[PDB]
Amino acid sequence: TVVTTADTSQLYALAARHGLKLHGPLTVNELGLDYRIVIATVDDGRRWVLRIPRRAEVSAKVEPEARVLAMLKNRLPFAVPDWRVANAELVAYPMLEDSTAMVIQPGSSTPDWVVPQDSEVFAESFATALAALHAVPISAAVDAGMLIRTPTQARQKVADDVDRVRREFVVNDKRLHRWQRWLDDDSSWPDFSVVVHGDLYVGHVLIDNTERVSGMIDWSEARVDDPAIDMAAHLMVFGEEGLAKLLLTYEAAGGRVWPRLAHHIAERLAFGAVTYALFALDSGNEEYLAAAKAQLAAAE
Ligand SMILES: CC[C@H]1OC(=O)[C@H](C)[C@@H](O[C@H]2C[C@@](C)(OC)[C@@H](O)[C@H](C)O2)[C@H](C)[C@@H](O[C@@H]2O[C@H](C)C[C@H](N(C)C)[C@H]2O)[C@](C)(O)C[C@@H](C)C(=O)[C@H](C)[C@@H](O)[C@]1(C)O
Ligand SMILES: Nc1nc2c(ncn2[C@@H]2O[C@H](CO)[C@@H](O)[C@H]2O)c(=O)[nH]1
Repeated sequence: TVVTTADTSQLYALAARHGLKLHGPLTVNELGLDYRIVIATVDDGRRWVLRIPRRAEVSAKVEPEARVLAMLKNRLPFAVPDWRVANAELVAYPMLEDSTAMVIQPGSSTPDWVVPQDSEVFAESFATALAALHAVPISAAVDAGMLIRTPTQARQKVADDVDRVRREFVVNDKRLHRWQRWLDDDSSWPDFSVVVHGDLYVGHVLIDNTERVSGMIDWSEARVDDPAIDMAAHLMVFGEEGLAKLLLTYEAAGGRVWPRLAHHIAERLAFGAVTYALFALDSGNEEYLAAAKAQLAAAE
């Protein structure tokens, strides 16, 4: 006998309760704070992703996300997870076998690989894919019960997040002033909202062998909100040059822009410190909290 991390008997029983018969290789990621993620082979010869909520508060999020994905399926020219099982104890979908646009070993802080800066096919297809997502009608989001933020509500959410961090943490004065100046800078903020992915970066984008965007995964943060939310990570990973190329093609593909969009994206990226700190706080994880506190106290 050999000790293995996966509990095959419990996983089999769980899947079988939802009409899936596990048979063959599987792999387990337990590093998620909210879900256990298993990639398992099923008797259809196919690999499936089992997204297993850990606790009642996580399970509560399954039904609304399922409605989002069901709405998005026909309205995007790329693949999203097809949640053929979606309930409080299990989400399961056939694996989208195309690679993520970055590869990282679980637990590692350094990727093995990220789609290259000079991949024009990736850059271009990510820009058009993003324009397509942001073109999903608001009416479809409303009909699917999505979280909707008007421009005023979008700005209020950012203000609320900043204020929550200010209450719970001690923040570098210049950082605080940056965020406040941003919140007060009317010209930075868009006069419309769009359907956003909400957690979009190379690790949640799938690409085919040619590096063309073919899918997006991990839609739990999707909502109607500020478009720049989905562009901050592109600026981090690909720099100002990558951002410039993105904005030209996004606009050419029909994406709605505004004159200070590039500036706003950079402020959104800086606001990632707030997002991280609140994630750390809500996680209860002391290592994440240690990192957040150190970042917040530090000068940018
Ligand atoms: C390049 C490759 C690296 O990716 C990033 O830099 C991108 C660009 C971050 O997004 C950036 C940009 C942005 C906008 O998110 C896309 C911003 O919100 C976050 C804070 O930082 C990611 C993804 C962050 O995750 C996000 O952290 C959120 C607190 C919660 C969110 N999710 C579970 C809800 C989650 O995905 C976060 C913190 O870096 C993940 C930890 C694990 C890492 O340190 C890992 C190792 C990363 O360094 C990375 C994978 O190697
Ligand atoms: N290539 C691929 N990776 C996935 C899929 N679903 C989940 N993942 C991986 O598992 C993580 C948690 O959902 C993701 O961030 C990816 O690394 C999928 O359908 N295709």
